[PDB]
Amino acid sequence: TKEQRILRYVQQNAKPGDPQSVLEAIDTYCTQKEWAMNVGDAKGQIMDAVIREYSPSLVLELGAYCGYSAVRMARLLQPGARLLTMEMNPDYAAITQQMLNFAGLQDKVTILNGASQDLIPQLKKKYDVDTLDMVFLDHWKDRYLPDTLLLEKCGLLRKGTVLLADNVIVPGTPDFLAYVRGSSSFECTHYSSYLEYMKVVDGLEKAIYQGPS
Ligand SMILES: Nc1ncnc2c1ncn2[C@@H]1O[C@H](C[C@@H](N)CC[C@H](N)C(=O)O)[C@@H](O)[C@H]1O
Ligand SMILES: Cc1ccc(C(=O)c2cc(O)c(O)c([N+](=O)[O-])c2)cc1
Ligand SMILES: [Mg+2]
Repeated sequence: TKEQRILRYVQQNAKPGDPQSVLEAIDTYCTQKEWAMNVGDAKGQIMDAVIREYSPSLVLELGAYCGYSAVRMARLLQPGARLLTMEMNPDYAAITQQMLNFAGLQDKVTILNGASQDLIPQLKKKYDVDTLDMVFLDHWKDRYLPDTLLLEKCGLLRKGTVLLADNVIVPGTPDFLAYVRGSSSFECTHYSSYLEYMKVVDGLEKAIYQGPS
């Protein structure tokens, strides 16, 4: 699989325990060989900036894929900070674990195998989560708005919870974007960038939760 290819390429070309080289090898391969839906370096640098700004103790990632953004975020996590990541594809999830294992980041991260819509309502229950400091939305684009409503519904957001959504321009999340921008429950900021491994304009939206009406 494409994802085996990427994992193996990292195992051979990256340095173990070094999250940077992991990222850089993942990027080199997808730039030069096989495009992959990693958030990539350009948008990733904006993620980095947002993570460094808010120093979340608990991040929820929707869509882990090969672990590129999990590695990207986890390396910036403070001591004791936890990243939780949801990945419904068991193959992808096994790849993500291997990547995070290789990055020495496996202790900061918990991989949840399942659909976000299924896993979100059990977060407090099974995973000892009160509320989320930060959420990275990067799974199927039709799930951004529904999983936001679900996260809100399940009491997983607090005042100042940061939602950071990838691909709000391409492939695009128009309903989500319309919703957070229009709602008083969310203060939004758009970060214009580029689709990973091409000249297509894409962006990240930061949507900070304000609490209910
Ligand atoms: N509803 C869902 N629940 C959990 N995982 C999902 C869901 N929909 C899509 N996914 C996974 O989300 C991933 C989407 C990727 N763009 C994630 C990339 C990853 N955030 C990265 O930049 O490294 C795929 O690997 C999907 O299998
Ligand atoms: C068939 C197809 C079409 C468009 C893309 C695509 O561009 C893309 C980019 C992402 O950052 C991303 O997160 C996802 N995703 O999870 O669906 C898709 C990728 C594949
Ligand atoms: Mg994406």
